[PDB]
Amino acid sequence: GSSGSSGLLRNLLTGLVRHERIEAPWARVDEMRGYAEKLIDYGKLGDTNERAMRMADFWLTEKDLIPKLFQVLAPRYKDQTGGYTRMLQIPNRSLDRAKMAVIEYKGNCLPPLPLPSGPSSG
Repeated sequence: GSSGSSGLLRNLLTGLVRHERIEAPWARVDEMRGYAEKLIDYGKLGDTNERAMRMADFWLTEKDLIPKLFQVLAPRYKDQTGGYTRMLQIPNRSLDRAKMAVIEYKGNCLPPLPLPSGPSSG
């Protein structure tokens, strides 16, 4: 279907790390997930590789988020053995049916939420 974009994806990565959690559709989650995931992998290497630095600076503008990500998630995952981010499914609160999802980094300090009991949401 739809694939390819600019500017928007960059804002998603910056916002996701800032609040270590953001709300976006499947198309955005999958597309952003691939870019965000790769970014984390490079960060684990440290602020020594030009590729990782350029990627963080190119993808993330926040001059503070660039260094923090390498001194926050980079080290946090450095040990981890995979699975950095997590995708969650959520209902749509719009007139017309829509596909929304919630993404969060495996390592946040946010409160949980009550899962839907009914086998059908919409």
